[PDB]
Amino acid sequence: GMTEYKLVVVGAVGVGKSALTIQLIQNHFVDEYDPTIEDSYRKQVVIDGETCLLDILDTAGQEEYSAMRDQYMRTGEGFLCVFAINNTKSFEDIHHYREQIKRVKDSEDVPMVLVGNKSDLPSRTVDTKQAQDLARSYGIPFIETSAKTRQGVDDAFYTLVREIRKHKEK
Ligand SMILES: Nc1nc2c(ncn2[C@@H]2O[C@H](COP(=O)(O)OP(=O)(O)O)[C@@H](O)[C@H]2O)c(=O)[nH]1
Ligand SMILES: Nc1cccc(NS(=O)(=O)c2ccc(F)cc2)n1
Ligand SMILES: [Mg+2]
Repeated sequence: GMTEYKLVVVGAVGVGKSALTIQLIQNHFVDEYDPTIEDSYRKQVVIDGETCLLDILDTAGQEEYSAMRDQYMRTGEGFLCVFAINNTKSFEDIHHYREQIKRVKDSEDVPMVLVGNKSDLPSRTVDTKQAQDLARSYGIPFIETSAKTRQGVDDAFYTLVREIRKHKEK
């Protein structure tokens, strides 16, 4: 079979995880998607000449059993850590997602990309510089996205695939 990359999109409720995933897979912006629904989505794509399968888990936070959360973190190969540029709390939450994923995977080398979503909104409480400072500290890429206009969306997911490839070649 072609290579499949298991990606997981994490972050506070309301940041745009669903809107980002649906833009990537279906190429439309979704206004309202129930905040409590967690699903995975597949799309065949071509990234730097490689035909491959993205299998994206759009998370929604607490699970019926914590074992479920630990199971998708161990299965996931790379994680998009999303905050919204107008929600400082969602940015502060990134610390806990970075920690938790490394802790479950018991790894210091987990492919991740920091994503600051809703870049189309003039309303902003998290400046680019602050998010760059966090990404520099983690040694991972940082991309600002808009699920609404699609700006940065392919970049965020494809950069994550590229981080996964760097990890695999070691
Ligand atoms: N303006 C704008 N609104 C967005 C963006 N992404 C998501 N939203 C809206 O923010 C709200 C939460 O988005 P959703 O995808 O459900 O967030 P989730 O809880 O992380 O899955 C919804 O009303 C979306 O329409 C974006 O990039 N720009
Ligand atoms: N695309 C991905 C990424 C990580 C996990 C999965 N699927 S999975 O390991 O069966 C899974 C495990 C626990 C869940 F709550 C949801 C999905 N898919
Ligand atoms: Mg959602």
